[PDB]
Amino acid sequence: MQAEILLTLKLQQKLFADPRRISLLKHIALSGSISQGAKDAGISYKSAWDAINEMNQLSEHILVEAVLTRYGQRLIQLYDLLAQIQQKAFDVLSDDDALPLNSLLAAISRFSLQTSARNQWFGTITAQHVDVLLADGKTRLKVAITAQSGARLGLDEGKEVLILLKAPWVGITQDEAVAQNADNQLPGIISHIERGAEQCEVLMALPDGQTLCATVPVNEATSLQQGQNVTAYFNADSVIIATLC
Amino acid sequence: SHMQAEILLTLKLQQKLFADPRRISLLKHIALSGSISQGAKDAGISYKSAWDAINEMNQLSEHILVERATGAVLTRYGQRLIQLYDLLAQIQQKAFDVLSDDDALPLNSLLAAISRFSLQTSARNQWFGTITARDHDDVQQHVDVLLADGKTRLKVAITAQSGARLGLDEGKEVLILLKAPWVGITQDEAVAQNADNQLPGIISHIERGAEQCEVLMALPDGQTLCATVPVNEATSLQQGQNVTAYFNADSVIIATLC
Ligand code: NI
Repeated sequence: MQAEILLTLKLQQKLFADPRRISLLKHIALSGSISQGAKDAGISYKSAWDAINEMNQLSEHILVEAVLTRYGQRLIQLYDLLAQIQQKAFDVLSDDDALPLNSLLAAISRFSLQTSARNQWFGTITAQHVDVLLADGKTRLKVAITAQSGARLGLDEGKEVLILLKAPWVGITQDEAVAQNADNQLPGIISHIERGAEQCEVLMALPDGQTLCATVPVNEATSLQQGQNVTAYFNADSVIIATLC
Repeated sequence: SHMQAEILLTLKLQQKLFADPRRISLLKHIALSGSISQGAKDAGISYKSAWDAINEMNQLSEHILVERATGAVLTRYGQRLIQLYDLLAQIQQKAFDVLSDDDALPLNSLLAAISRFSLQTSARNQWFGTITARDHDDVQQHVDVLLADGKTRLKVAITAQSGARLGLDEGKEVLILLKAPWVGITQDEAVAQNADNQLPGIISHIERGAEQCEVLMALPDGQTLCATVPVNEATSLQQGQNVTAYFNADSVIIATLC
């Protein structure tokens, strides 16, 4: 379904920007002149001046110096942003199976935003740190974070969070006495071990479905076997937690 | 920081005008009033143009926006259209404030909009940048990142595989998520000269606490670096002090859209 968005900006109750003025600016950038610009954009020369002069006055910047100033370019960038996201916005709107729309930036960023952390899990703030319940419903974590960063992330009971944990920040132990003194403990079964000259990648099947990745010094992985039940452990302050609002 | 823009959006579907200010305003007054006719009158539009608008919006969207109360109410879709419109308008208003205030991120970038307006993380550093050419002919397991001045360079560790999957080719936009306690702050160049990454600067703000001192410095592109250093190790620091921030390449997590 063809779909588009048109934007008009008004300042002080008057007309500041509208597609025809943005097209005037872009034809000005292209042509290197106001008169050629107006012609390409389809308006009179005097009307191109009236628009540029009104824009300058209402915004209190200078938009055209012919070249555009920085302020002028970024005004076009603000239009280009809208045009970058419209099709995502229309797809969010037409999504008959979605729950109610809370945050359009969070909706368009839930499934596209990816990270380089090999462990990337979803959770909710359950009731200096916060506790997080993972999405398969049983696993709890403790995440070190001040009351104030918690406030800046919007950490309320139930807020969805993204939890990030590099593989080399994860310890792997077969000793319950080591694991029990860790902040976070995730029992699981080793499903793959890959031994290199300095490092060993461990993948572990967590009881509830996802696969945890740890990267440990090889000499610490010597007795480990695929099939074996072990415990992954990490400090509360190793985890990065993110929210989208 | 002054002057809020008034945002006027028009959505068009199938080459036709679908929703504009007047139509969204009609649907909110319908929701507020409980009826088409009181809602059209509150929105300042006649009864007939009100139903002409709703019949059109239904036909274009392939949904029903308004239905008789089981009195008129918005359906799920009528509510979703108003929500999406108003969130969209709010994103253009915040973008306008960015234009007015300035910053060095591109204002056309979606990742930069997410970073400014939606994403927050516990790491405290969340810098915008772009994948740039490796800075050595030899392949190493790291990407190079330029900050928004297109000049200040960082290295981040990652494998070719996770780099590939994330689409990390020249020009890809990423965020650098770097915990504050993993950032050093030094007045001694040699100390920092031993780390993968050094970012010179000036302390723009210092806060001291019993165990940790928080330091804030402007990166050369305007973005803000935050570091948390042991108060033992921060006793000689002060605002305006010229400083170098330093960190390992494997301390970073890269975020990017895929
Ligand atoms: Ni490099």
